[PDB]
Amino acid sequence: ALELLPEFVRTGEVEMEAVHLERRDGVARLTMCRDDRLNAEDGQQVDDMETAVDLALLDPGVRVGLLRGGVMSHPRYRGKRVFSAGINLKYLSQGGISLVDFLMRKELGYIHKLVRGVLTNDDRPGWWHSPRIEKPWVA
Amino acid sequence: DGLWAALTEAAASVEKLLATLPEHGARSSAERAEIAAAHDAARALRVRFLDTHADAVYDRLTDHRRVHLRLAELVEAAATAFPGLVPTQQQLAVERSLPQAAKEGHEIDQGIFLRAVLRSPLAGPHLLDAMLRPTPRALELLPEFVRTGEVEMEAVHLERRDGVARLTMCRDDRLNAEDGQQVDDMETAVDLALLDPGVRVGLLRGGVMSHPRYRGKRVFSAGINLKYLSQGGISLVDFLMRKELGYIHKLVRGVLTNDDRPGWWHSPRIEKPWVAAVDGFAIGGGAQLLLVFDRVLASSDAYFSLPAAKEGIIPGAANLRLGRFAGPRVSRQVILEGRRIWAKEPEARLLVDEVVEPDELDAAIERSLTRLDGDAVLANRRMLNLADESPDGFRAYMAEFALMQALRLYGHDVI
Ligand SMILES: CC(C)(COP(=O)(O)OP(=O)(O)OC[C@H]1O[C@@H](n2cnc3c(N)ncnc32)[C@H](O)[C@@H]1OP(=O)(O)O)[C@@H](O)C(=O)NCCC(=O)NCCNC(=O)Cc1cc(O)cc(O)c1
Ligand SMILES: CC(C)(COP(=O)(O)OP(=O)(O)OC[C@H]1O[C@@H](n2cnc3c(N)ncnc32)[C@H](O)[C@@H]1OP(=O)(O)O)[C@@H](O)C(=O)NCCC(=O)NCCNC(=O)Cc1cc(O)cc(O)c1
Repeated sequence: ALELLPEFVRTGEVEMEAVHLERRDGVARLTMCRDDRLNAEDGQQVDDMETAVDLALLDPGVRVGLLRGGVMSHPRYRGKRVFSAGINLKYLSQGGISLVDFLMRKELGYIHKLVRGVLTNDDRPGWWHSPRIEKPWVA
Repeated sequence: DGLWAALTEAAASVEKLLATLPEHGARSSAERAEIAAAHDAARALRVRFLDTHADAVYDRLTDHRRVHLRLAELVEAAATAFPGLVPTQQQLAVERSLPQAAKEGHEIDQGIFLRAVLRSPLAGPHLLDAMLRPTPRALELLPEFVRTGEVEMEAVHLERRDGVARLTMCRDDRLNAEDGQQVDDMETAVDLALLDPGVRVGLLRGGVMSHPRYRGKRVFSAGINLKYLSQGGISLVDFLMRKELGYIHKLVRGVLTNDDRPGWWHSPRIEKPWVAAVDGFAIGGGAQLLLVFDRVLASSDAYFSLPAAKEGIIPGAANLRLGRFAGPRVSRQVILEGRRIWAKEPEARLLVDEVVEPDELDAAIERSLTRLDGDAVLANRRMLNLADESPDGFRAYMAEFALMQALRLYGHDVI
């Protein structure tokens, strides 16, 4: 996230496997876009996701976050958006859902950030009262 | 009086510019304005003549309310016995060939006729009684059905089982999109269902759909086929009227049979309770029918609407019934503003009886049919309808419909 921050601030657009971030009118719009699989979660999405949140929080140009689902390609839902079909039942049997790298990283990672924000380094005026940068989010 | 010929020269002029002028689509503007003015003076006359001579005209076509004639028959008979009053077979033919966008609107005359007919306290109850009598194609396949227990027809799939005449709307292409051929398989499914002594309760549901957007899932109905509507495939008589005076009315009062079988004195009509199950959705005529069944079931993922509001036509007999189901307030939010009630929102209980998850709808449905068996239900049903909707009520409404609808057919925006 700190890697793609500067690029994001100047660009206003970051494209990532599962999530598609984009700043607009002060909104860090995230877009769950698994145009195959109904946004079925998996420990790689949990990565694009936690990065989408961070960037969204650290971009001074963002005031409000938005989480929605992109249009789906699959036949049962072609041309229609879908929010999420939970966890990928497949990788679950196959041994692809990490207890740590996914199940835990998920609840201690991005989901927690949506509540309390990104704990930043003592750098920028205000840290004494707000060591964490939080912002309102809309789903 | 001399109203007749008056009317006649009127259809005369119209017949004239019916050739002189060029195809519809290349006229101008006193070209159009002239045919248009003509028609008006003609239709205007068609009305005045009937307001004072309908019963006569009707009496001559039916040997004084002595011969029951169905809609098609009656309008045809009318055509050859009173040229100018209503289109002839062929005349319509020319019409149906063109697309609903370029027709001269000859149906409107049938609309003016059928109206005056139902407006009479003599002819109307008779044209009605006549549309309640078993449909030939139905008396044709009756014996075969009774021995078989299965009739396969283009749009509908009938089947008797455990005393249930299960009908199954199966347009495995087009979401059961209604069309004047379905309205045929439908009215036959009902008749057979009613006349089969082995049937006690009817069931109307939607078969599984083949189309990609819905492959492997059932769908109740997507209303009327918007396509054939523009193309000129929706008959004012053979479909829009036949529909509300044909099967939909039978689901309420039953099949008017012949004096044959003991009991006719107290029950000249055989009626039975019917149960409708909704899968996916009930849009249009699909929804309209739910206002006539004894029990409506729907999966929680469903919704209903008639959302022809800003451009479409009149949603059948909904304007007549939706009132008694959900008040004048909702009634208008639905039909006037085009709103739709979702199966699960509280207000869905004004239309549906039970709402369950699709993976238990089957049992909800079965356990449903067994509850309307007794002859106690036949009586209570029958009285309840006598109260909800009465003979005069339906007649008066269907009268104005006959015309109103006609005009709504050949109206720029609907086209
Ligand atoms: C959503 C559905 C009902 C859709 O039904 P349909 O309209 O019948 O579509 P389908 O044909 O079944 O699926 C469309 C399409 O998406 C794919 N799809 C749908 N759901 C999934 C999931 N969950 N994973 C992967 N792919 C999926 C499906 O495989 C199809 O592609 P194909 O298999 O090639 O045909 C169905 O897909 C389904 O039942 N999915 C099961 C949903 C499910 O149970 N998810 C389980 C959720 N359980 C958790 O999230 C657990 C969890 C998650 C966490 O994030 C954290 C945590 O602590 C715990
Ligand atoms: C139901 C829908 C919302 C479904 O959306 P989707 O999931 O987006 O499916 P679609 O891809 O649009 O359609 C699936 C499939 O069914 C076909 N379909 C769907 N609806 C129809 C209708 N109404 N007719 C014909 N074919 C239809 C559709 O053309 C598709 O096949 P393709 O065209 O080849 O793709 C859509 O099909 C739709 O909007 N239909 C419009 C429904 C409608 O407005 N019906 C109008 C109802 N108006 C009346 O019933 C008026 C009426 C009827 C009467 O019976 C009596 C009377 O007095 C008055």
